[PDB]
This record gives sequence, C-alpha cells and structure tokens, in this order.
Amino acid sequence: STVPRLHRPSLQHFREQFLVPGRPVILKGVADHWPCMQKWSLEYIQEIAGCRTVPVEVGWSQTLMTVNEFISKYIVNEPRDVGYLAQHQLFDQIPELKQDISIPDYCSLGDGEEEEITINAWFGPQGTISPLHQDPQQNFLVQVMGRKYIRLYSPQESGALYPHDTHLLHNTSQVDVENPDLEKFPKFAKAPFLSCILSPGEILFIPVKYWHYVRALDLSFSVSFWWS
Ligand SMILES: O=C(O)CNC(=O)C(=O)O
Ligand SMILES: [Co+2]
Repeated sequence: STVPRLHRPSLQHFREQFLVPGRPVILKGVADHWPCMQKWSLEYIQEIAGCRTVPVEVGWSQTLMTVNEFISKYIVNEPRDVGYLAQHQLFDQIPELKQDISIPDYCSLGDGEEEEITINAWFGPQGTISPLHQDPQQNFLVQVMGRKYIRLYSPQESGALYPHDTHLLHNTSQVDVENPDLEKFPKFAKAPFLSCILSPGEILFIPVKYWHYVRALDLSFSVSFWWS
C-alpha cells in the first residue's frame, strides 16, 4: 500500500505516530525549498565537484573515477552499463555542496549527536537498483533530482525475505524484489509491503532496520541522513 504523505507534521506527531512505532512516512513541505532543489543540475555538479574522486558501483564491480568521468561515462548519452555513485559522503568531501542541504529538524528527536549523522549522496542514471536490505539507523532519504520507486518491508517480515547467511551480508535479502524466484523463495510472495514513488522535494522516513529496495526511474540524486 502507499506510504502516507504528511505536510510539515509537528515534531511530537512525527515522534508518536512514526518514529516510536517505526512506521514509514513521506514528509512534504520540509526539504522542498532547500537550495539543492533549484541549484543542482549536471552542470552545477560538474562545476563544483567535477574534479573530485568518487567511488562508483558498476553493474558487478567497484571502481574510482572523477565526478566528471562518472557523468561522461555513466550519465550522458548512451552509457555501456549502469553505474552508480552510491553511498558516498560527498558533503564531507565537498563542504561547499553541504551548504545546499541541512539536517532535518526531526533528527533532534533522536538520542544521537548531530555531528555523528552520516550524510550520503546517491547519484546515478535511470535504472540504478539498490537490492533489498536494512540499515542499522533511522534514515531520512531526501529526493533532489528525478524519481525513485521504493518498496518497504517491515522488520517483522524478515522470515519471508531470505537474508544472506553470512554476518557480512545478513542485512541483505537474497531476493530480487521485482522478479523474485518464487520456486526458491516461496515465502516472499505473501509478505506485505509499502511502496511509493519518491519525487523531488520529498523526504522518505525509513525507520531503523526497515527493509528497503530502491530503483531510480529517471536521472536521480538523493541525499540520505542516517541518524539515531
Ligand atoms: O537510494 C538508493 O538507491 C538506496 N538508498 C539507501 O539504501 C539508503 O538511503 O539507505
Ligand atoms: Co539503505
């Protein structure tokens, strides 16, 4: 079913109805006028960040190249393969860019310290896929450019998601959400979920340990805030 959308909810309403019970929600009217929303474009990103080295996930492999090279090879025209500048602390690397975002006020409801919040960039073409997995902190995923299809499964449903059987990968599902092998993973079919298309200016709250799967529908840039 669709993730609820709420316009600028109070801190206490967000706390009581979403944060404490661990329920996803999309926050509207919160990040929609951050400077990134109007400023970020391929040209702006090239100008500010083009010469800097970033990690890129290809396919599968992991490599390093400049932001300019990433755009040239994996974003524009007709890329050979899907590449994704995923899960990278770009704003620590480039303080000028950090000026264009801010910490959501709702993070103050956490028990953690503000300067321990991990801020990651997720920048890539249409068609990037982050397979179903769970993270160990709360997340506000802020959509800046393009749209993402997102599927969410509660931690209560872990038994239907067939986690990998190693410590390193136990927070990742073995299932391909959008084309599941139901002969091998029959329990997956029945597991309930939420989904949404997250659009520019919207923030998705992904509760701590909620399983999430993410596919970019367009050229996309998201910023995640991992907080406690
Ligand atoms: O945006 C993506 O492709 C995936 N994002 C996450 O898993 C996250 O923000 O924790
Ligand atoms: Co994640």
